Amino acid sequence: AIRPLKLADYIGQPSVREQMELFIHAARGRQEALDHTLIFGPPGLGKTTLANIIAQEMGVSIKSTSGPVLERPGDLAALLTNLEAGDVLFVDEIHRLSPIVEEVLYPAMEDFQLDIMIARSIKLDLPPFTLVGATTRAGMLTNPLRDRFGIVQRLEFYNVEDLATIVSRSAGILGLEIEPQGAAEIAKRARGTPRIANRLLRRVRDFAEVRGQGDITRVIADKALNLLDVDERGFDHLDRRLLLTMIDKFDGGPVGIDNLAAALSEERHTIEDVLEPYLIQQGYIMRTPRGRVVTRHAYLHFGLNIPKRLG
Ligand SMILES: Nc1ncnc2c1ncn2[C@@H]1O[C@H](COP(=O)(O)OP(=O)(O)O)[C@@H](O)[C@H]1O
Repeated sequence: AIRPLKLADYIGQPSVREQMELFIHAARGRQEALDHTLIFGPPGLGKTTLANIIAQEMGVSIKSTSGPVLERPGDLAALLTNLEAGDVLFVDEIHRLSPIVEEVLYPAMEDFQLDIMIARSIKLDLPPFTLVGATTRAGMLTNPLRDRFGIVQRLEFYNVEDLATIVSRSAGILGLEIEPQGAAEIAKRARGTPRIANRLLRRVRDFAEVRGQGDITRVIADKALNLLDVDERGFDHLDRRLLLTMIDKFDGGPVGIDNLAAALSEERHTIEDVLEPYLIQQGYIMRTPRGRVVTRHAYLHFGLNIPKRLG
């Protein structure tokens, strides 16, 4: 209900919205498939949502898959051969395609031709289609794959004013009364993401209905977020454990990503793709050639003294 199904409802990414509206209206005007589109940025920013909007606005079907799911060239082939003219094939986590599966994608995208080995090479014609790929950052794709995308959109963390607009819109859809400052409190602590802002709104609604009067106020939002263990900066338990581990076990860094992951019992990709991007963006962590380091702001956040020493 609250997820935008069309570009008109896509708030907080004006450049992306304006560009996509233009490219889609142009492709439809020519009765052609939209050019292959790459969407990148952090998780929860609406990559899957945008992919679905593309299919919706184009008036076509969307087939969704993921880089890890396509273990063999034939798995990709099966999807490609099942598309109708103009359909969207959405491949989330596209940077995790195995090098050999990625090879099949090159002619499928560029020439609408399937070229697969079975030994014998088989060449088959494909109907026009749109590949929508998503990854956390564009630089982690090869140059050949990257260069086959005709449209490239970059999603960035949302500013707090736009997140508040999104929270207020969602509250309206849910029939909830919300004060401006209530929407602001949630937006402030939503970690720059509409996914999180919307989830937090649902949990705040619960608190309002059970412990309050049913409406969303700044005080109700604050108490509810405190119960959820989400702090004033939008940091959750894992975010704080990451920063505190860097401070306590590694003296603030520098610490290599593998050492940090092992110290947290978390995988590398989790720290790099899920935890770190917002923390770096907000100025709490910095990457250096010798490893990640916390900034003085990490110490200040926890009421700790800033150490003064040499590097
Ligand atoms: N521009 C936007 N405006 C309002 N809500 C959004 C926007 N982008 C995403 N959302 C919301 O955030 C959620 C996350 O979208 P999703 O496509 O799953 O992100 P990703 O695929 O990047 O992890 C969606 O369920 C949707 O409700």
